[PDB]
Amino acid sequence: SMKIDVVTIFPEYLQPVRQSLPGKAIDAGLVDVAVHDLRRWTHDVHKSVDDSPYGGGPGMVMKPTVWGDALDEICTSETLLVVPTPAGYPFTQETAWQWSTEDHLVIACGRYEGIDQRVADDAATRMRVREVSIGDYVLNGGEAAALVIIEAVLRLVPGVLSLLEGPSYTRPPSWRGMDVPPVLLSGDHAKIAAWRAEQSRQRTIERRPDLLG
Amino acid sequence: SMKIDVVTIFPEYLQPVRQSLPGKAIDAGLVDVAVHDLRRWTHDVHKSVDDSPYGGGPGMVMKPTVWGDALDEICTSETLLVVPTPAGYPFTQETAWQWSTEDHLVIACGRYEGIDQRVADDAATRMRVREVSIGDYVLNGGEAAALVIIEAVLRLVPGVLSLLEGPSYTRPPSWRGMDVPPVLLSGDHAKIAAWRAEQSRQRTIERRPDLLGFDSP
Ligand code: NA
Ligand code: NA
Repeated sequence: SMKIDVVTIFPEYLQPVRQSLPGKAIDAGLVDVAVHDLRRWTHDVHKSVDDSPYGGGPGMVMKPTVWGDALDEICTSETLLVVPTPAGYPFTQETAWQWSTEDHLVIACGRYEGIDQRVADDAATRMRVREVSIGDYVLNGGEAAALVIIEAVLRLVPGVLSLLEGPSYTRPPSWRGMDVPPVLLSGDHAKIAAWRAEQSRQRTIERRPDLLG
Repeated sequence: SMKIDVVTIFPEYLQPVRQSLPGKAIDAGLVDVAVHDLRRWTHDVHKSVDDSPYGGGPGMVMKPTVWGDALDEICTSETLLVVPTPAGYPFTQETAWQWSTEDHLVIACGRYEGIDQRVADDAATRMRVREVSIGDYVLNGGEAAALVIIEAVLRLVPGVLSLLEGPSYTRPPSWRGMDVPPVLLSGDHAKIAAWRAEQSRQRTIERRPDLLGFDSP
């Protein structure tokens, strides 16, 4: 059983991933994904979630008082608090494997200017906190990153949801002047394995030379 | 303005594009985002988009005929065709800046084991084609990658408008016995700039030592 709680000011962003979960998995108690509007924990008639940064500069910083109350309600001692941010440790396939065996993920989606740092510092005194970046680019908010993390983690949970892969082919054998490589039709399975290893080597050199050293 | 066409067998997965800054860019007429069901280009009862691979292997490959016909209708010679795949070139901030100036992006999202290589190779005879990875992890399909690419690009388009950002703070100045760093309360612009620069470099070397030319953990 995995429980995922997402806290966002855009709860509608998450609805399609919730609906996509198979009934079988949910009915088997394998997974539960809940989405919470952060404004439920606001203090004021204006439902304020952010405020001007100390030390000045542009942008707004999300309020520690609101986030503090939300995580007090949603988190437990067992929780892994995930905070998507461009300033985070890299989220990789290794992370997704590690997190696929967690009982309770809480994903705190903020604006890219960020959540007051005391929220993560306070939470780390009573649970595990992971600030993570999904890649080498800035997003306006954590919601699109939350969708990537949920998908990367849940596809590794049974029943729920090195070199580059080389090119793939299916019927027909000739299409707009382009033939499927005839080795693939040869029935020499050792030779096909060697051909695919060479295609993966060439592709990795071209696209991701960092992966070879 | 900019046109974005997304082609998917799960058009419902793209609805989040109507939220947050992409939603605001759409409402303000700076971008038009159209989402198309690939199954619109099938001609059979079962509306089949996949078949077993040549050469063997697990799973299914998306058929070239259906993609060919979709991209013939949606794409022109001016189109940048974006194919999200874990086997792609890295998508980075520099890519987002470059694509922010494009008139027409088409995002072809494939699930299963991927799309026939001949779809990208054929499109590349007529238009610019970019196979891109948004990061070193595997997804079930290109739809979540498409939302990441759209968000990363649209926040840069004129009309909306290295090192890690260090920590940020707002009121109150003391919370649960935790104080905002005194320099940020001091009103000294040069000490604040100095402390923010140091915090950025210290976070970068802890979290992303690769950005400063050091070995990853
Ligand atoms: Na085509
Ligand atoms: Na094509």
